[PDB]
Amino acid sequence: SGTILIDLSPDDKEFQSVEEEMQSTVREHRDGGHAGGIFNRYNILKIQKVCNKKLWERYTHRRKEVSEENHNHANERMLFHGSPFVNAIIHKGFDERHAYIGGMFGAGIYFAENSSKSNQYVYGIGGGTGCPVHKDRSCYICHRQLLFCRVTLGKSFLQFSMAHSPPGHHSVTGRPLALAEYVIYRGEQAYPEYLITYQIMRPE
Ligand SMILES: O=C(N[C@]12C[C@](c3nnc(-c4ccncn4)n3-c3ccccc3Cl)(C1)C2)c1ccccn1
Ligand SMILES: [Zn+2]
Repeated sequence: SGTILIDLSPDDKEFQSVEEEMQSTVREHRDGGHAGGIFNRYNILKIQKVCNKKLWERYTHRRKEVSEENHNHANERMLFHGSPFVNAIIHKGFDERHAYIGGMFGAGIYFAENSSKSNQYVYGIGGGTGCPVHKDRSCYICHRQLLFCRVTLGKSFLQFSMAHSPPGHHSVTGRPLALAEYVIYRGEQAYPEYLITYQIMRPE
């Protein structure tokens, strides 16, 4: 594999930074929690820095190609990703070949600036069948995983409510409550930097 997981202490400023981004970017969704469950906060159990030399070299290499095509600017963002493939992704990297061509913005790898948006995809599209144990999209017991990834957007194409990025572009920015979604069409345009193990918290 070549992937090493570095457990971050809760008292580490790095852990706290990722923890605060996760908690502070939660929103009330249009679907009343149908997809990702009902909650306004998380129980953050574990934040691990994903360390893989091969995947990092792959990412930096593509980042340079994108910068040269976009006026020496990668347009790099820290974004959340959720999918049933998190354990595969941290070992083999993101893989466009597994992207679903029926998705809202086509066969791409989706990211969000709102943790609660990526939480909607943890158990599949529209939260699929929910948690494997209880078949519950609002399950407060089963532990979920998000990635907080370094994403090269380059020149992003604005699209409203597609196998590759349009000509001259490196990504898609969607806006459908309008929460921004970001789509890349090449797996090496994202590094899965932090693995976050959490639960959605039951409201009082
Ligand atoms: O990158 C991998 N998988 C994916 C990361 C994926 C993804 N990203 N965004 C979405 C995605 C998001 C929203 N709408 C439509 N697609 N998907 C996705 C693709 C197919 C089924 C389910 C998902 Cl979540 C393709 C799930 C992968 C899979 C196996 C080994 C290594 N990497
Ligand atoms: Zn469950």
